[PDB]
Amino acid sequence: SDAYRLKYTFGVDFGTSYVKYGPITLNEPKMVQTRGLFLRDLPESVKMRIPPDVLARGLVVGDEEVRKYLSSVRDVQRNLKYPLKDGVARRDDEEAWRVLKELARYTLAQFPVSDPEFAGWLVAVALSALAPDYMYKAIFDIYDELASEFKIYAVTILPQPLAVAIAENAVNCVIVEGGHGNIQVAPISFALIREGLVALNRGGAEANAITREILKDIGYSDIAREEYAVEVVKRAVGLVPRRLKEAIRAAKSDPDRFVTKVRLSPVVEVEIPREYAWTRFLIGEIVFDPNHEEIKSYIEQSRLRIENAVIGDVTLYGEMDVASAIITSLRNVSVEIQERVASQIILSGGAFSWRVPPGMEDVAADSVTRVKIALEEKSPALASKVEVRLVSEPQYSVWRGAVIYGYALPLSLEWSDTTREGWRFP
Amino acid sequence: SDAYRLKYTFGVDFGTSYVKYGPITLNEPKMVQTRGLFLRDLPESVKMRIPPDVLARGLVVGDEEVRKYLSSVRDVQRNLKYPLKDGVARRDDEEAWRVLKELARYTLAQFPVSDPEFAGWLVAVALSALAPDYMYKAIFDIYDELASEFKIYAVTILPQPLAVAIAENAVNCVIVEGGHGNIQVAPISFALIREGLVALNRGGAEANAITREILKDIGYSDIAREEYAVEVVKRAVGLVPRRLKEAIRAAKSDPDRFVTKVRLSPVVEVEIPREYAWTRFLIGEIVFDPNHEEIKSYIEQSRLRIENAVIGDVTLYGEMDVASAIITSLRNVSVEIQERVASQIILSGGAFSWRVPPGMEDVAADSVTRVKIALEEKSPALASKVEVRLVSEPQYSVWRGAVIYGYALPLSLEWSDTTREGWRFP
Ligand SMILES: Nc1ncnc2c1ncn2[C@@H]1O[C@H](COP(=O)(O)OP(=O)(O)O)[C@@H](O)[C@H]1O
Ligand SMILES: Nc1ncnc2c1ncn2[C@@H]1O[C@H](COP(=O)(O)OP(=O)(O)O)[C@@H](O)[C@H]1O
Repeated sequence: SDAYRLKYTFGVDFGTSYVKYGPITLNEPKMVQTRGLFLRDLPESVKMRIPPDVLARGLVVGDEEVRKYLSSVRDVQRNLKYPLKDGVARRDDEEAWRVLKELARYTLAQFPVSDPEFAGWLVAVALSALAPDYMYKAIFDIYDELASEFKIYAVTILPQPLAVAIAENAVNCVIVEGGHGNIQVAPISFALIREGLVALNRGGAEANAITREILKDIGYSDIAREEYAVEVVKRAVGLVPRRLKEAIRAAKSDPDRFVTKVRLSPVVEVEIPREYAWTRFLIGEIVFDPNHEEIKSYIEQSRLRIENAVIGDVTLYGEMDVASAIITSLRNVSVEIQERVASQIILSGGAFSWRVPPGMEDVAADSVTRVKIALEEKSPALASKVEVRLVSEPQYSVWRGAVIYGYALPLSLEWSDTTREGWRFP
Repeated sequence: SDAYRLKYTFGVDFGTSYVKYGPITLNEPKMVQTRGLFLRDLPESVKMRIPPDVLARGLVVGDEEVRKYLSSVRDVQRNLKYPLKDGVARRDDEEAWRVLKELARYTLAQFPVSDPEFAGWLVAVALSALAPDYMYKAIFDIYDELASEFKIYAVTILPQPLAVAIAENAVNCVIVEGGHGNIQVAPISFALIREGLVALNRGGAEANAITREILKDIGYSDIAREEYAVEVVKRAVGLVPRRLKEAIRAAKSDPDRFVTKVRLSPVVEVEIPREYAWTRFLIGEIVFDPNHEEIKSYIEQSRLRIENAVIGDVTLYGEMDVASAIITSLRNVSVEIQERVASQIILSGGAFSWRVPPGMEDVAADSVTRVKIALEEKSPALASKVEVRLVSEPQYSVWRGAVIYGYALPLSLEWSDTTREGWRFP
């Protein structure tokens, strides 16, 4: 069937923090935290308050559903599982797999269908470029099981940045995509150029980790130790320099211009003091650069530090650059194609979503800008030739891609373990 | 008709790398690679990107049409096809003929005609001397078919080096003509003296493969593995010695005068180091004389080797000299005739296109010179009496050759099977 294919195509982007899902039909994707809450470490008179089915699996998942069992916990550090801390789930790590399985279930679960025609979903799934083969068969297995519980006609799985490309509708480009734990920057010429893939071991999270170590310095060590806390602080105070060293001065001589405060809870309000307005920039710049003495100051001894990690063959570089990285990405393609591929730089993901506060264009930069700056800094030659833009709706990009890709990808194509594309059926 | 014949005569040189094509009217022929892209192994939302018409044949050709589907598949070995790798298409090799047909169509396709009078092209085709009878019947069959899609009045097929004779307008001469895969050297006295035909089994391609192995030694193994890169390197750094050992010693003792760097893509730039500037000469000299311990060093163990191949009756000699081959050619004609056939040495093909870097005539040599030199080396006798020149525009010679030949070659002359000359009509 076909018209069918415009109602009943189902898209599911994973990655780190949220999991965007929903039918081809939504104007936007629903959005769900990428964590599970485990049920063992818990008082009993609230285990009865829990339906017997949900008690079955040691797992609860949901934006509101986990929201409201958070206060009565024993080990919130042991009982809260984040698989895909790094876009990748540790091969054998069982809880991590289980979370994903319920994450997979929950999402499908939100859209039951009354239509008598419905004869299954067409599920498309977006995983990190970083994602190894075992992880594909894993995700394949999950959806395989879940067709006992729901009508699933077919399932496939393209990479995340590929989806952005399909989503943008740009055949040739380099796609740099930052989410929570890392930025995968990946060149596309109709498919993922897998040797040109660079990953950075730093994402939306160092932006928190700098926020968190700033709040302690202002003197809010209370709020600091709560993640939900630092997120909205950072999301709301965070700034990106045009050049940082120039920005710092501009705010040290005119604090007033840059001071801010934001209400977290009707009771709570965080003000960034005249004393510290200038750290607002370390929040933003650290996605893009981490090479300034001022950012080096909080890695001195302070909390979760900046380093390289290794997943597949691939090494996510702790320090490098978005710039140095997009170049290194380019040097790793066919000499033939570097022209048409450096043509088009597309920024997607949460971690690039920064805005300039009205009246601050002076020295604050949005990410498209911060990046172009970085290129002219590095290669006036390239920069000139390059068109860098950011997607509208950075979170939902990888989604829209997944859904178009799921739409037309004809049903005759079977998944051939090694072609790395095509439908599976159960 | 006649003024007709100056508008609508169509020229088609084949051979190994490029196919020069175009109406008699163009100052230069169009140029198009002698390969095809086979469509089975591909991304499917990117064959939605192809005409279903061109999805018809498993084949695309086009200098740009192939260019932009090249990143869609890594290790292009099997998905890319060069028929006439050696100037001949392997007899039954089905895909090689398949390419040829679409190559044949493509070329014609580029010149649509609006004129009411047009009632057919007058097509002339250049093939290697080397080209067996089946291949003439085959190429004849091709154009026979496409006359259903295009207005084709008549067709005929002359040898490559004979076209150069006609193009040069030299009744009596030896034509040495070199492309990618081989140099054919063939004596002309109104006709091509078929017993005088010698082929060298090496062309502009060894100058690449010396480049390729030179590149690895400098330490650019990445770049070396792409054809498009090596070509551009070769073409840009390659040198022809006056005498090689005299040239090496000249660049070992003064590297600076011989170092060079060259921009491949706005990112990559390949420098030939102070250390190796002398290998630039191995690029040049290899077309002409693969007999030096230095060139023998890379045949030692290294990649695609220098050997004898065997086509029709003819053996393409791996190791021989353009000078020794020129002699041997001569020794196979009428003793009566050797005088004014050796009178005139004509140099054609891209493979001879070498230029000397301003201020290097000192020790570097263009191919006219390098050959002349090789003759006074071998027959001081011969040399003196001989005038050796290079065509201007060596790429496009064979082509003007074919158009003049197709121009005046009376239409009453039918293509007989054994006379090996005349028109077919379809
Ligand atoms: N304005 C903003 N500036 C910087 N980062 C942001 C902003 N808004 C949201 N984020 C980041 O969004 C991230 C989560 O987004 P998401 O697209 O789900 O990435 P992933 O799927 O890799 O977890 C968090 O790192 C948070 O830091
Ligand atoms: N400057 C140059 N020096 C030497 N060879 C060149 C140069 N430019 C192009 N070529 C050569 O042109 C050759 C192809 O010539 P072509 O006339 O198409 O022969 P064929 O048709 O037999 O392939 C390639 O070997 C390439 O090396």
